[PDB]
Amino acid sequence: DPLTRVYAKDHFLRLLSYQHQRAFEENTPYTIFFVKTKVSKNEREKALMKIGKILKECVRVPLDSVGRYSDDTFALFVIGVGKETAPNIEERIKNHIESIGGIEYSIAYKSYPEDFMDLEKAILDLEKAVA
Ligand SMILES: [Zn+2]
Ligand SMILES: [Zn+2]
Repeated sequence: DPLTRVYAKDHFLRLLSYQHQRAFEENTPYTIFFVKTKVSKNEREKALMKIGKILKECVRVPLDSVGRYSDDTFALFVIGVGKETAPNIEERIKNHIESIGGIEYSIAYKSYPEDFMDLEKAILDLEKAVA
């Protein structure tokens, strides 16, 4: 069921590279978000399923995707979201994490095409920004 699905890293990145090509072809923007959790070992399990659900909430169309990027980082891309509306989505994610309380995290986003057009560069930059 798509409404519950979270993709493994390489699966996620394959879907992202497809979307990157489609965005180029159709002149449509999209935005990538990274969220890294920075909590103690024995609260990692809890925060993982919670931030996962929060990012799933941002999914507006079936192509939008959430991925387990690393053992403590999630990634998300949302099609049709450019520089104008990307900050609103980031604030919503932060508000949901705030509503939970007690989760330490870093968040960053890159919008195509205004922030980047080279996908591997965006990905490297997002890693550094939440590290
Ligand atoms: Zn909500
Ligand atoms: Zn490059």
